[PDB]
Amino acid sequence: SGEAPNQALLRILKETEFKKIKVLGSGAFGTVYKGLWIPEGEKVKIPVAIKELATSPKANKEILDEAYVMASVDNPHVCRLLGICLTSTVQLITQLMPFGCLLDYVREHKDNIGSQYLLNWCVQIAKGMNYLEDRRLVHRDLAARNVLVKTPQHVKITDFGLAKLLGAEEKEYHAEGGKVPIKWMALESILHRIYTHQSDVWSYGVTVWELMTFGSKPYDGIPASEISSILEKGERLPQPPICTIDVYMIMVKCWMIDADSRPKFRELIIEFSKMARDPQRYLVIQGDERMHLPMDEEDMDDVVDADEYLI
Ligand SMILES: *CCC(=O)N1CC[C@H](n2cc(-c3ncnc4cc(OC)c(OC)cc34)c(-c3cccc(OC)c3)n2)C1
Repeated sequence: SGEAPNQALLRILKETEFKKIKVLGSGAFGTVYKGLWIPEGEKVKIPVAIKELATSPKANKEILDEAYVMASVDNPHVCRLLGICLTSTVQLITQLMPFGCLLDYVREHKDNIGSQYLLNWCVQIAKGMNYLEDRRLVHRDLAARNVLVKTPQHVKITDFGLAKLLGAEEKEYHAEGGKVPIKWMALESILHRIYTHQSDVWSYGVTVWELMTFGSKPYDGIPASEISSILEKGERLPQPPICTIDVYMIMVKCWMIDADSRPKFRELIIEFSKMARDPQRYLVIQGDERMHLPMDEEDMDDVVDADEYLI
């Protein structure tokens, strides 16, 4: 057959099964809460995040599309849907990520993030994105705000509100309209509404730059209108102060014009894993050693553990 059957299970949760405890956020999406989910008949309590909206027919369709994608993913670096609650306003239930988004975590802990953390997050994001490539899914919205922090040692990719799955032979995705985040998009996406896994790599590059700059806004002050122009000339984001040319060289490769010349997510896992084995050699951070967030063979330079070598 053309493609494999998606036998994932969509779990439906009774409103009684979970207790809403506090409001976490409220924005463009709607309203996210912190809660606890006690599966009936079990002696278990699960810290969860709940998303509800305001009832529009197109709004529910978008929520259910995100639910379809989140329910089909199973990876340590991807957020998974626990279930949906079908009350008058539909509720999505995910695992609580206590530390919130990575963009607000780097901004808040700017003077306590060591090179070992930055490089470990780059590896973890590349692992989640590579798993999404294996599952023929193109995210289309990879950014530091769409990466959650379970613990400072473990992050996961979220926000499947724009993600499109690809058919076994379909290699590109031809979008038509909608509010798209311009400062993270590949040049093909801006000019021709084309999205591949290689356009995700471009957004991975911008995400890494956001982390290396501790939350700086890309192309700050410059409007979306002339951002396409700047990229066409040959201008890219500047080299973050803490970055050695090795780290910045990888970012610049993510931003090539030829999508096929950009690195693959499996290559990004290898490169950043090598760097995480000697972090102070690739990121120069003011007081790198005194920071805390809550060899038998000859040349150990290109040594990579098999768990990071994926084909
Ligand atoms: C900085 C990022 C941000 O504000 N976002 C809001 C919309 C996006 N998002 C985040 C979550 C979410 N998921 C899990 N745990 C969270 C914990 C938080 O604080 C402790 C938190 O604070 C805002 C957000 C968390 C969700 C989300 C929640 C439930 C379901 C669902 O999708 C089906 C997504 N969305 C990033």
